Amino acid sequence: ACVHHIKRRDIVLKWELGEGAFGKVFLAECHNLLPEQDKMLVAVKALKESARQDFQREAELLTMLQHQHIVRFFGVCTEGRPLLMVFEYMRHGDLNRFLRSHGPDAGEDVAPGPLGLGQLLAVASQVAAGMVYLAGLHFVHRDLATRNCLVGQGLVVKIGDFGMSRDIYSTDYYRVGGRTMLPIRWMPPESILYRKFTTESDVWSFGVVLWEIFTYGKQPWYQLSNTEAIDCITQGRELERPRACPPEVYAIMRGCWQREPQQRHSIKDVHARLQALAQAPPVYLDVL
Ligand SMILES: Cc1nc2nc(-c3cccnc3)nn2c(C)c1CC(=O)Nc1cccc(C(F)(F)F)c1
Repeated sequence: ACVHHIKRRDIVLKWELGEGAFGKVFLAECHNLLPEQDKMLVAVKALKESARQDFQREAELLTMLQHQHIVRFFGVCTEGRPLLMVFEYMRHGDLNRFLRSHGPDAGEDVAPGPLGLGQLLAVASQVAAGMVYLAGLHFVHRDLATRNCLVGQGLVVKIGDFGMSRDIYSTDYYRVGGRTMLPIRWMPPESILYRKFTTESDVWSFGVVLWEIFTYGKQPWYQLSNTEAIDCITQGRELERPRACPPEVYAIMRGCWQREPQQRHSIKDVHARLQALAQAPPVYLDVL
């Protein structure tokens, strides 16, 4: 267990942000954590409840993951219950809420109104860069979706994996038997039929995140029931190009949605294509 430990006295809870089945999330002041900042804000997950094994296991993984575009783990408070995981506080919450709150249907890091192509591409670009880092570590995510990404000051987007997600977005899961929840709207046919998850099922999910990003957080197949969508995805039927989405981008999506996992573009490729675009000049983009 090679996990940075934090003293409970150094953590002062301010108030709750969110609930999950495995814990509650608080904003907290943390002291003497970063040397530049003798004080500073974090988010703290108290463990609720087999559950303590999970927490130890999550912590170890969160320490190992280190990347500009994967959520940032400060360490744990094991001294006295409840157990606390401490994380970087992301001011703008989850990319879904953020996307919904700056899309046509509805300050400091963002202009008023619909995000423009340039911003949309910078987001997709950041989520792609994260997914490079995990495919690097041969780490299969299995629930990649905008709800599972946070936005910070500067529009820094980071990938995590939340349980607040299975509770706030009950509707993004299909409950099968007792206690299992499947993000079926985000899964490839091989994940659904054979129940096989891989890097290749992750890049399928990336394409769906791309569609989320350019639809300003609409749910994939919102017009379908969970069984209508399973029919739809197994039967090979692809999501429509969103209004705000240039054909050149719908192309990167399509490469994520090849029926045959092997035939899907690598995430390094998709990243390359999107970063290219995100950093192309307004004159190049303005005619996409
Ligand atoms: C559970 C959780 N909940 C969280 N809420 C917040 C949060 C909320 C509001 C504002 N600012 C931050 N941050 N935050 C983190 C990092 C985790 C850990 C996690 O994301 N766990 C995790 C587990 C497995 C895999 C991964 C990863 F691979 F995707 F990174 C993350």
